[PDB]
Amino acid sequence: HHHHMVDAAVAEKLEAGFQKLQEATNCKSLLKKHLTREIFDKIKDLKTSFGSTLLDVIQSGVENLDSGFGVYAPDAEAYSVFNDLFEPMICDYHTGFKPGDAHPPRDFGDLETFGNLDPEGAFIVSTRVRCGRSLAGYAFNPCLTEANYKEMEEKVVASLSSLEGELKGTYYPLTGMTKEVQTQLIQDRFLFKEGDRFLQAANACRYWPTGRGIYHNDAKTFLVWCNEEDALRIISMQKGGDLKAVYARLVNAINEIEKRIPFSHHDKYGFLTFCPTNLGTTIRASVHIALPKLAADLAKLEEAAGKFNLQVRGTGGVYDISNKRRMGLTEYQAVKEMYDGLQELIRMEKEA
Repeated sequence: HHHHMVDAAVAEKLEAGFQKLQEATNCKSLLKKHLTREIFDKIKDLKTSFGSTLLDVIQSGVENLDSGFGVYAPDAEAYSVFNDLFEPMICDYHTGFKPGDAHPPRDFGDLETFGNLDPEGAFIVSTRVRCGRSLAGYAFNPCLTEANYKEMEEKVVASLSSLEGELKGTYYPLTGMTKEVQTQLIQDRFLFKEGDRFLQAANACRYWPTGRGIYHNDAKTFLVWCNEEDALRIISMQKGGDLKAVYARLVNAINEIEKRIPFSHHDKYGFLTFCPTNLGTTIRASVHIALPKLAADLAKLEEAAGKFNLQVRGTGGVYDISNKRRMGLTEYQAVKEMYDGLQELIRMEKEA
């Protein structure tokens, strides 16, 4: 498709959408905040080579004015063609990344440099690390054909089915999924279904449930979703606080998948994802930790965690601790911010 010219129908819906955002005087989305009339007028007639327009970017945040973010990338090239809108939204949302920065090449780092965080189990309830990936050579959800979903699933399942040892497990397609399996996966908190209204409006649920499925290892410490928001959502999780083991399992899985399937990647934004909140390392690390002594002063807790760019959220003195930074640092740096921040928080708890 050409870089220029959208048809009259698309132009008309785009104008109607801008007006709807403006008429919404109280709308809080980053879309409303960053799509100025000047940016809109500059990029409204552009297209990617896949034929995606600005409407394929903003429609979800127009249909759902209460979105927090409110745009998605219909294909990898949208991040460039429509960078005038994506850039300010990305650099607003993410911590420590600014226009002109280039996200570093992937580096999981030296796993041996991770210690043991809470061997006794006195503090940390559970530990999770989540990543996402898109498959190189395909558009993203709004542009995928029925044939695309089938081919991506075949490739993903070929990789997952060959996982050995710690990672060995079972793939469950959504296509034909039995009520028995739905019930079992719900109990494990492993099931996804057809997307909510934000994904529906983004045209991310086309040809449902073709190409969609759920994989987990037998120990239920490794989970993969195929074709939900991204081609791959990859999670390592376990009870207790052994961040080294959780991260090592994740690294082993992603490396093994990459040997067969390259991932969509951008020179400045890192790994490309359907929602721009998942860019860079894509890392969403989360530890539930009991800090009842530090709970007497939430501000010193928030402040101490913030020295390592960690976010504190009460869930009772139990907190969800997570990495603020996903872009502009390596995977090793992000997971080490969690390790070092949690180390300081535990020392503070013991000292109080």
